[PDB]
Amino acid sequence: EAVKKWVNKIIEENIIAVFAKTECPYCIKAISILKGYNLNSHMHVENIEKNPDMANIQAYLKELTGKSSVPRIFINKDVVGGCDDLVKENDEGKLKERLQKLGLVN
Ligand SMILES: [Cl-]
Ligand SMILES: [Cl-]
Repeated sequence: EAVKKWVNKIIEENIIAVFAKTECPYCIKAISILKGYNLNSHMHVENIEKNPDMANIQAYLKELTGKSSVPRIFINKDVVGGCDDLVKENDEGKLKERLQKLGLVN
């Protein structure tokens, strides 16, 4: 229960929620893309490797999204997925439309 509540709070309190780990190039790329849309004020990045319950967090992220790998990316509680998913949404215009609907970009 405790791990799930903790993960939920991160996703609920932050419009943009990224679960990451230490020295993870696709985490860094995803976060940089997101920071490039000036989202920092509504972004939270959680390093789940520096955590005693990493495996439990990963298992719950898999229950929520289908994958246990990081990065895992949520926007307004909606599952974006990983960095590749973000790149697809970014290149095809879905990401900006997401952010426009949230008032995060003009
Ligand atoms: Cl996914
Ligand atoms: Cl994926």
